[PDB]
Amino acid sequence: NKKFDRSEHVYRNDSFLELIKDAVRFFSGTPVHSLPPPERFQGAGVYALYYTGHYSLYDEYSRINRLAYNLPIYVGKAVPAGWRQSRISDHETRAGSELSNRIREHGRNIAKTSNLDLCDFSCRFVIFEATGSDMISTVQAALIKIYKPLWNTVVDGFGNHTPGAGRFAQAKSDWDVIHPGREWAEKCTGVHSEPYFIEERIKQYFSK
Amino acid sequence: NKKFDRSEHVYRNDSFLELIKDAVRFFSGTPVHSLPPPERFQGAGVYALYYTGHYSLYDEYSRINRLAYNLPIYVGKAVPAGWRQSRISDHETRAGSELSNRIREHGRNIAKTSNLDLCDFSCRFVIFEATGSDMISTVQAALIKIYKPLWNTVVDGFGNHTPGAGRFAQAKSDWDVIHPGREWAEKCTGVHSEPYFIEERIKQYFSK
Repeated sequence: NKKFDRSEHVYRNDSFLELIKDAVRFFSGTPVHSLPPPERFQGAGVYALYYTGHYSLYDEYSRINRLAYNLPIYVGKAVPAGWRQSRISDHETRAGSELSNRIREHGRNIAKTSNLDLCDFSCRFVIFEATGSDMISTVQAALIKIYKPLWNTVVDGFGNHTPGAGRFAQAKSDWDVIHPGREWAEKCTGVHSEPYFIEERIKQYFSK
Repeated sequence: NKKFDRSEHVYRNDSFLELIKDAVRFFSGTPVHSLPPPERFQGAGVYALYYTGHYSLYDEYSRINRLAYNLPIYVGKAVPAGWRQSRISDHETRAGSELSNRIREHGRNIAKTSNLDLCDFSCRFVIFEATGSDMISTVQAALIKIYKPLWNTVVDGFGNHTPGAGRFAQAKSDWDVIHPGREWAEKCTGVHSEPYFIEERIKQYFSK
C-alpha cells in the first residue's frame, strides 16, 4: 500500500555546487609561487600551472596572464597511493608529500625541454587534509571544466611517466612531439601526431 | 625571495563538514520503505537497513527503533561499475539501477536465512545524480561513522558475494555463521568464528 516517489529520495545538488565554486574561489586567491615553489611541504591536493612567457605557440598566455594569473595551462591532483585502490577507499593516518613532489616533478620535466623556460611558469596549489581530502578529485575536475587547460584538453601527455618495458609500441604523446625531450619518450616509435596538426589544435584552442 | 606559508594553502573543511551533516539530515527525513521497496527505480546512491523485530540477538533494535527509524543495522552504497576503476574516475551519460538492485539483493539474502524475517526490515535510500554522485562515498562514510551500524563494524560479511573458484580456503564470515545460509557460504571450510563470540561481540555493541 505505501506510495513510492523517486524524487522524494533525490539529493539536490545546489549547496554542493555552491561549495565547489567557493572552493575554486579559495583556490584562486592562494599565493602564486614559482615552479617549483621555494619550499617542500606535506599534503595531498590540487595544483595549477600557469605560463607567462613567449614560446610562439603559447605566447597568447603572456597576454591572458599579463595582469593576473587567470588561465592555467595545466591542472592536476596528487594523492597518496593509499587512496588509489589496491585495494582500499582510504587507508592510513596522514598522507605525506605527494603534492610538493608531483609539482617538483613537473618542474624537472619542463627543465628537460629545450624550448620551455622554467622561469616562465608559476603554480598555485591547495592542500586538502582530513575529511576535505574527499574534495580533491571534485575540485580538480571543476578547474578542468571551468578553464579547459590546454595540456588537459587539447595537447595530451604532460602528466605521463615511462610506459613499462615492451609497451614502447604506442606513439609518443602530442606533448612530447612539440616538447622534446624526456629520454623515455624517444623510445615510442609508433607514428606520433605531426607537429603541424598539434599546432593547428593549439591555434584553435586560442581562437574560441 | 618570496615567502612560503603552508597554512595559506590549506583548504578549511568547516563548510564541507556542514554540508555532509546537512546531507545526513536530508537522508534521515526521506520516506522509510519496506525491504525491498514497492518499486524499482533508477539511480546510484546510499542506503540504510533498519531492523525492528525480535530475533533474540537483535531484539534491542525493536526498542531503539520502536518510535522512529533511528539506528541502522547496515549502511552501504551502490554505484555503477563505471565509477569503480577499470580504468576510469567516472565514464558515461547516466548510471542505471545499482541502488534499487543492490537493495533488492539484500532482501533476497535475508529471505534465504531461517532466523530472519524480511517483514522486520525497512530501508531508507538517497539517490545522488550528476555532480552530487561525488558525495556518495562521503555520505556512506559519514553514516557509518555516526551510527557504527552493527553489520558494518562488528559482525562483518553481509555485503559479500561468492569468493571465486578455489578461493574457498578462507572461513565463512561472522554474518554467515549466525545467519545460515546462502548456498555459497556452506563451502568455505576455513575455521569460522564461533557463534558464542559473535554473540558476545553483539552484546558488547549494545552495552556501549
